[PDB]
Amino acid sequence: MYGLVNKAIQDMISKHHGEDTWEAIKQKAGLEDIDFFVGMEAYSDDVTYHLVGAASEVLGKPAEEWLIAFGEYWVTYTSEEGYGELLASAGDSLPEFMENLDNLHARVGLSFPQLRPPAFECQHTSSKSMELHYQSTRCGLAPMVLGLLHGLGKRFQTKVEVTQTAFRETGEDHDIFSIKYED
Ligand code: HEM
Repeated sequence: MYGLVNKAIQDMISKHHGEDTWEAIKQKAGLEDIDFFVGMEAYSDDVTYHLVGAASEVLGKPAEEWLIAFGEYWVTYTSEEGYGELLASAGDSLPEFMENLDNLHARVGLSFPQLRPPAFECQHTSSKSMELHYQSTRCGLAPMVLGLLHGLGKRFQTKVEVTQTAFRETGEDHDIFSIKYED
């Protein structure tokens, strides 16, 4: 993934647990030689998955739990590190934002030429619920999606209830979530 993602990971760990913890995680992930991540540079996805795994071990959290926190963090990170207006432009409610997400990544993809963005499709079941289809070229990121949804809930001051109903890993087509939301 682009370096931006790996910077966000470093920033979250550093902010929440301090530099020493970050250094131990970076070492454990096999990344000691990397002085810094370059935000607009493409990295092997392996870099990210190794950080997740190292973080899980060092912190003693399940990786899924950690990815949820990271997904929630991304919503704040992007808004603060150069993508605040882009985020704002994607809307002011959760369902509108999710409808706009493919278009938001299309916009990101203008600047990040090698982007492999997720694809999100909403099927609205009422004015307060939807089925969310999450399609990706990557494995294992559903828990990050769960966190992202909670970050968006906070962003829009909306209570979000999210349950995963289909699993990419289990050999189903793609991840699906049922979501209820209320002001
Ligand atoms: C301005 C805000 C955002 C920016 C600039 C941004 C940018 C990016 C970038 C650079 C990647 C890495 C993909 C790659 O390197 O090929 C990515 C991946 C991803 N993004 Fe966005 N993103 C933003 C907001 C969001 C939000 C709000 C969501 C909420 C669902 C989201 C969902 C995801 C997911 C789930 C991935 C994992 C990649 C995958 O599933 O294959 N992003 N994004």
